[PDB]
Amino acid sequence: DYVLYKDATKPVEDRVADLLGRMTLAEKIGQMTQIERLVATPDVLRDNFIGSLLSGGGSVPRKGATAKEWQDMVDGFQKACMSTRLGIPMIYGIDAVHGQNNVYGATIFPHNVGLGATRDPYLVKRIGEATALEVRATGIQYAFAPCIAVCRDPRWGRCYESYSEDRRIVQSMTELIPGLQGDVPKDFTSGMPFVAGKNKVAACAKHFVGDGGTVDGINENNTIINREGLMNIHMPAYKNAMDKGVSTVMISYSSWNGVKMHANQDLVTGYLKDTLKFKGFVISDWEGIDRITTPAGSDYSYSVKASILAGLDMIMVPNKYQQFISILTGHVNGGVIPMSRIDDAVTRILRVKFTMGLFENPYADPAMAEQLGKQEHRDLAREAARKSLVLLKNGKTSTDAPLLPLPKKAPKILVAGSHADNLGYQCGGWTIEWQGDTGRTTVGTTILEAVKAAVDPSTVVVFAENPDAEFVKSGGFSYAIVAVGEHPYTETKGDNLNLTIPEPGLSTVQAVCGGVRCATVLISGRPVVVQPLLAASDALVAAWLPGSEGQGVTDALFGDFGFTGRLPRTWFKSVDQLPMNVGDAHYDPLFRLGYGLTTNAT
Ligand SMILES: *[C@@H]1O[C@H](CO)[C@@H](O[C@@H]2O[C@H](CO)[C@@H](O[C@@H]3O[C@H](CO[C@H]4O[C@H](CO)[C@@H](O)[C@H](O)[C@@H]4O[C@@H]4O[C@H](CO)[C@@H](O)[C@H](O)[C@H]4NC(C)=O)[C@@H](O)[C@H](O)[C@@H]3O[C@@H]3OC[C@@H](O)[C@H](O)[C@H]3O)[C@H](O)[C@H]2NC(C)=O)[C@H](O[C@@H]2O[C@@H](C)[C@@H](O)[C@@H](O)[C@@H]2O)[C@H]1NC(C)=O
Ligand SMILES: *[C@@H]1O[C@H](CO)[C@@H](O[C@@H]2O[C@H](CO)[C@@H](O[C@@H]3O[C@H](CO)[C@@H](O)[C@H](O)[C@@H]3O[C@@H]3OC[C@@H](O)[C@H](O)[C@H]3O)[C@H](O)[C@H]2NC(C)=O)[C@H](O[C@@H]2O[C@@H](C)[C@@H](O)[C@@H](O)[C@@H]2O)[C@H]1NC(C)=O
Ligand SMILES: *[C@@H]1O[C@H](CO)[C@@H](O[C@@H]2O[C@H](CO)[C@@H](O[C@@H]3O[C@H](CO)[C@@H](O)[C@H](O)[C@@H]3O)[C@H](O)[C@H]2NC(C)=O)[C@H](O)[C@H]1NC(C)=O
Repeated sequence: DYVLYKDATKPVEDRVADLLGRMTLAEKIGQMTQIERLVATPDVLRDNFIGSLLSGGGSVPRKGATAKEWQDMVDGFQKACMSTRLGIPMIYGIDAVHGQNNVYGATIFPHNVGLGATRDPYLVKRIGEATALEVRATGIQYAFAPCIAVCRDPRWGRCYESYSEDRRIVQSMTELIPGLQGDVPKDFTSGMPFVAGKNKVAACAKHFVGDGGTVDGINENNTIINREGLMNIHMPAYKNAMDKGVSTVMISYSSWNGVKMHANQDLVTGYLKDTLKFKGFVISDWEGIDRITTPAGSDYSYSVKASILAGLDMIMVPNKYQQFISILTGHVNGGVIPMSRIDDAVTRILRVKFTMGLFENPYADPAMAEQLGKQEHRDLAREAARKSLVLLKNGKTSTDAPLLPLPKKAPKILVAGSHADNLGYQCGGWTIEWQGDTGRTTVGTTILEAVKAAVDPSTVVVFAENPDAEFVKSGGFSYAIVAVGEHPYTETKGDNLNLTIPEPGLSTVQAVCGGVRCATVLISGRPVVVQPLLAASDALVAAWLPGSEGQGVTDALFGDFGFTGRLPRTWFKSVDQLPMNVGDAHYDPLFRLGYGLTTNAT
C-alpha cells in the first residue's frame, strides 16, 4: 500500500495524521521520551521507539572531538531509530546557547546579557544564523535556545542567560529565533512551528514562565507575582516567539505563586496552547518532572501524571527512561491519562519533525562539518563582543585626559589579572563543560593574545598575572590593561548573595593602577560590587562574558571602533537594595539601565 506519511510532497498535517493513525501505544510514548546519549544504545533506541536524544552540558563523545566525530555519533543513534517498524527519525537536542558551546573548536559568542547591551536585534539574528550552521556542523538538529528569561535579580545564577531586566529588550532579541530556524513566510500563522530545512535548527523559547522572577534570584525557586505582573514582565517575549514560529517551548523548574510550572495546566495548556495557539511541542527541563515533588523524584508516578496532564509533550527524562515509559504506559492502560492527551503530544512532536524536514534529511551532512569554528562566524562573535562592551569610566576626574582609546604604539605595556589570559574565564558557563572551566579549554583568543595581535611591532607587551605594586611602578610601562572578575558558573552554582568578585581581583587592580594609568576590563555575568574597582581605575569596561573572540575587547580598547554598548540591567550600589529594577518606587542605581560612555574610533 501507498504510505502517505513517507510522501515528502504531502502537507505536514496530512503526514502527521497518517503516521499517528498507525502507531502503537509503545511507539507513541517512545516519541514522547527524550534520553541522554550516555544511556542510549542502538538496541535501546530501537526497542523503545525513542523520539529524541540530548547531550546535557559537557556530554560529549570524546574531549576534543571533531565535527565529524559528532556527526558520526548522531548518525549512529539515527540509524537505530530509522530501523524501527515506522522509521521515525529522532531529533537530537543540545544547549547551543552562545554558539555550539559544548563542542571543541565551536565559535563561542558573548552570553545573552552582553548581547542585550548591544541593543542590536539584527546582530542577534546573525548570531542565530551562525549558531544553526555550527550546530548542523555536528549533525545536531535542535538547539535549546533562546533563554527569554527576564532576570529581575542579578543574584540569580542564570542572570547572564537573560538579555535584560527590561522585557522590551528581551522581546527585541527574540530575533535569535528566525536566525536559528529561518524566517517564516509572509502567510505565517502565529504559534505554528517553523524550521526552513537542513541548514537550520529547531529552536526553544525557555524557560516557561517567570524563571527570571524568583525570590532573591534563587534558581528554580518561587516566582511570587500577580497575574498582571507575570503577564506584562515575564510573558510578552513568548508571544513574540509564537509570531516568529518557535518550534518548541521548554518548561521552567520554577514555580508561580507556589505552583510548579511542570505541573501547571492553566499556564501550559490553558495559556500557551489554548490562548497563544502554540502548535509546536512542549519539553520538560532536565528531571523537571522529578522536581515537582519534595524530595525530587520521591513520587515519580505522580510526576508523570501531573506533567503529562499539565500538557507537556516531550519529557527530558533523561536517564531513567525505563521507569518513565513503564509508568506512563501504566497510566494510559489504566485510563488515568486519556489517549487524546498522548495523541496531542505525539501530533506536536511529529508536526515539528515533519515541518523541519527531518523525515527527508535524518542524517548529518559531511559537507557542513567545516562550518564549525569558521572564521566568518568568529568575525561575527568579535563584532558582538566589541558591541556588548559597556564603558563605565574613562578618566578619574572631569579634567583628566580620556584613557581610552589607547595608543597601539608605546615603548612598553602591561597586561595583567586573572582574566587577562584565561579563555575559559572569558567564556563563562556553558562552555565545553556544563559549569565552564579554567584555561585554554577551546580554540580562541585571550585578552593578552588580542593585545599582542593589535599593538605596533615596536611595543613590548609584558604579561604578569598578579604583579605587586613595586613591579608595576619600576616597569617603565606606558599604561596597563588589567582583567579580572567572576569565575565560570551555571544554574544553581551561580546563585550568589554577595556579588563580590573573587580575589585576587580588586587587589590586582589596586596594585596595577597604583603604579601606572590602567584600563580595567571587568569579566562578569551580571553587575557586581564595583565601587572599589572604579575607585582604583582610570577606565573601566564591563565586558560581560564575551566568548572566544577576545579581539572584540581590544577592538574598542585601541580605538578601531568606538564604545557603543549600554547597560541592559541596572547597576546596583549594594546588594541590600535588591531586587531593584528600572521603574521601582525605590530606584537608586549606581548606573541606571541604558547608561554607557562612548568613544570615537581613532
Ligand atoms: C559570595 O558568594 C559566592 C557564591 O556562594 C561565593 O563563591 C563560592 O565560594 C565557595 C566557597 O565558599 C565555592 O565552593 C567551593 O569551591 C571549591 C573550588 O572553587 C574553585 O573552583 C570553582 C570551579 O570548580 C570556582 O567556581 C571557584 O571560584 C574556585 O575557583 C578558584 O578560585 C581561586 C581564588 O580566586 C583561584 O585562585 C583559582 O584559580 C580558581 N580555580 C578555578 C578552577 O577557577 C571546592 O573545592 C569546594 O568544595 C566548594 O565547592 C562546593 O562544595 C559544596 C557543594 O555543595 C557546592 O555545590 C560546591 O560548589 C564556590 O565555588 C564559589 N562559587 C563561585 C566562585 O562561583 C563567594 O565566596 C568567595 O569566593 C570563593 C571562590 C572563595 O574564594 C571564598 O573564600 C570567597 O569567600 C562569596 N564571597 C564572599 C565575600 O563571601
Ligand atoms: C562618536 O561617537 C558617538 C557616540 O557613539 C556617535 O554618535 C552616535 O552615532 C550613532 C550612529 O552611528 C547613533 O546611533 C543611531 O541612532 C539612530 C537614531 O536614534 C538610530 O536610528 C540608529 O539605528 C543608531 O542607533 C544604534 O543602532 C544600533 C544599536 O546597536 C545602538 O545601540 C544604537 O545606538 C547614536 O545615537 C549617536 N549618539 C550620539 C550621542 O550622538 C558619533 O557618530 C556620529 O554622529 C551621530 C549623531 C551620527 O550622525 C553618526 O552617523 C556619526 O558618525 C561618533 N562620531 C564620529 C565622528 O563618528
Ligand atoms: C526555595 O528555596 C528554599 C531554600 O532552599 C526552599 O526551602 C528548602 O526546601 C528544602 C527541601 O526542598 C529543605 O531541605 C530539607 O529540610 C528538611 C528540614 O526541614 C530536612 O528534613 C531535609 O532533609 C532537607 O534538608 C530546606 O529546609 C528548605 N530551606 C528553607 C530555609 O526553607 C524552597 O523549597 C524553595 N521553593 C521552591 C518553590 O522551589
